[PDB]
Formats: sequence, C-alpha cells, structure tokens
Amino acid sequence: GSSGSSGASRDLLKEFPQPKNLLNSVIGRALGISHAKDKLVYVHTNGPKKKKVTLHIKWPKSVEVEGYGSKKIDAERQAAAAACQLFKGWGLLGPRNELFDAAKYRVLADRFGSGPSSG
Repeated sequence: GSSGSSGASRDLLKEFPQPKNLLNSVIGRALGISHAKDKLVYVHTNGPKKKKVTLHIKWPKSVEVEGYGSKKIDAERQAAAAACQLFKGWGLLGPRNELFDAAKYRVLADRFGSGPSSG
C-alpha cells in the first residue's frame, strides 16, 4: 500500500453498525464468549466535554482503541467499531464480515502471539 496515515475521516460505524455484537462474536468464536469478556476491556474517562472509552483488546494481539460519543453507549459503540477495522484487515472477519471456523481462528491468533499454551 502507498497511503496509510492515522485518522479516519469517514464514519467507521457505516461499515460496522453493531460493533458490540460483531466484535464480541469474533473473539467469542475463536476463544469463547465467556473468555472474550476479559479479552475486550472498556475504560471510561472523565474531564473532556464528551465522554471517551478506551477499548483495551488482547486477542488476537494486545491493542487498544478510543471511542467517542454523547452517551455511554454512544462512546462504547465507537471504540468497538474502531477495532472492527483491525479485525477485518488482519483477516479475522473478511471482505463481507464473514467469520471463519474455530480451527482457523486458533491459527490466526497464533501468528499474532503464542500465550502459555503450546497448542
């Protein structure tokens, strides 16, 4: 790729309407909805006019994103959506946001990192 700078002018939500369900569904399939709980962490801040939420993701790799919005849900939504894009490019979602088979997910996460498990 030639271009690749930080900053998304276009609204991500447009592509990811339900990031709270879509994102969760991902890790929930690869590892397990029960586990995903911790995998996706939400941190709320206080100070700036609008509320912000920092979604701290671990799977596949350790990453984080910011989510803006009027209400709690509004902000939380963005955060997740901000990550959905990462899962798409990485190869966890796909061109049409079509999840994959568990087995595949296991490998997709391996290339990213290898926890205490040998597999």
